[PDB]
Amino acid sequence: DQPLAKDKVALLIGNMNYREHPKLKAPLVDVYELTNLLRQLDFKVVSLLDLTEYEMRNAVDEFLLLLDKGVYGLLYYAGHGYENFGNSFMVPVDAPNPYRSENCLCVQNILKLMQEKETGLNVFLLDMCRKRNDYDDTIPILDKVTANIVFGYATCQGAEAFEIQHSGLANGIFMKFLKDRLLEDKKITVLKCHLTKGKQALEIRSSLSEKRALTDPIQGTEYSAESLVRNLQWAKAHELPESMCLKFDCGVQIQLGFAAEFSNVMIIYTSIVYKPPEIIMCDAYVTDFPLDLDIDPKDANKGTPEETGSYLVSKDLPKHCLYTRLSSLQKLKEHLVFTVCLSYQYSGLEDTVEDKQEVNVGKPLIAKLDMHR
Ligand SMILES: C[C@@]1(C(F)(F)F)CN(C(=O)Nc2cnc(-n3nccn3)c(Cl)c2)c2cnc3cc(Cl)nn3c21
Ligand SMILES: [Ca+2]
Ligand SMILES: [Ca+2]
Ligand SMILES: [Ca+2]
Ligand SMILES: [Ca+2]
Ligand SMILES: [Ca+2]
Ligand SMILES: [Ca+2]
Ligand SMILES: [Ca+2]
Repeated sequence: DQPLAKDKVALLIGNMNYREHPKLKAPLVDVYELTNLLRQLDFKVVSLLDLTEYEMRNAVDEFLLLLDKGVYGLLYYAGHGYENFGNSFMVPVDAPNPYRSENCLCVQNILKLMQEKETGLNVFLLDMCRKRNDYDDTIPILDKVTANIVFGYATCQGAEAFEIQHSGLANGIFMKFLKDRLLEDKKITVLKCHLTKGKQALEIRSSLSEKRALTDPIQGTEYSAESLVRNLQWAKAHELPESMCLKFDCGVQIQLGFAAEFSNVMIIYTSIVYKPPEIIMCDAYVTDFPLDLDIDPKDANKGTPEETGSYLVSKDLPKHCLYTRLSSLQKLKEHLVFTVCLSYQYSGLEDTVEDKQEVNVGKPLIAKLDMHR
């Protein structure tokens, strides 16, 4: 018969800003573009950048809690990894140098937890940068039947070769794999990666009792409290604050708008939307962000979103603003309180008047979970 999904859930993790290890760049683009693909296939997606051990374990555990009988679950990791005695590990951004298994999340344990579910399809995809000389070890096989599983594991030896092979947009190995191997053609309307130098590997392994695809329909409910819970739990972790018109005392109106780039990355943007006739010149800027978010002012207040480090290009956002990228939202302890400043001059005068308003926007996106240490 036709295979159906009970639900479609996905978790995508991209680690880049490593403290004790060389920084990567590729994950950002590949997480974003895979998120966009899966979203069009009717997955609810969580997409997280730059996670610590604690954050990664909470994220993966709560993903595994969503896997139940019939559920289609996809997990993706990109960033540094390591291998020891058949066991592979995903390295968080706070990991010490050298790597230790206590600090890292083990791949095989996640694989064993996923196959202990009666899911309709498990997909686990790893796009690891390895250390240069970290090849696969000599092992016995000591310790994949009824579970439907697709396991994909890509490696490049060294950050150089990793970033080289991942150069380009749209060209992710697993995005290509999913589009070619896991999508049935006419069921959906969806909107070269040359082999580069160095040492690389790809392994793909599958065990399926019947044909399964990411395009398989969700078994739809009209009156399920479980469907409601599932949808609402995800959706309330993805609320943006509404656009604000900030009216200053002198009559200047600044509009403040918001965009989601990841579940833990929000773009904010400002524009003047009314200047009164008394005032000849004005400008506005944002400052005073919570220290937990770690905002560098040099990546704030920029006149294109591209300059903040965003994926979002000048076509994707309202034009003619100053843009600021607020990453690390999972670290927010209290409320995202910040300050919008206005500088203005009265008609004909050299005198610049400064003014400011404090904005509270609550706990946007994944910050709503309030799950910090
Ligand atoms: C239910 C959630 C939610 F995000 F939608 F609410 C919960 N969850 C999390 O990732 N949760 C999470 C918890 N704590 C932390 N954290 N931040 C600081 C300290 N601990 C972080 Cl980063 C993440 C996942 C993961 N994958 C999926 C896929 C779908 Cl669908 N939902 N989903 C979820
Ligand atoms: Ca649809
Ligand atoms: Ca530990
Ligand atoms: Ca090894
Ligand atoms: Ca790429
Ligand atoms: Ca019915
Ligand atoms: Ca708190
Ligand atoms: Ca003055």
